[PDB]
Amino acid sequence: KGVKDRVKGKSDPYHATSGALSPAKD
Repeated sequence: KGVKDRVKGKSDPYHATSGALSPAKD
């Protein structure tokens, strides 16, 4: 599933992890 809103803080670490790891997301 997908969801942010949480990220709004752009400090979101989970996506942050998946971000530096980009392909890590999907």
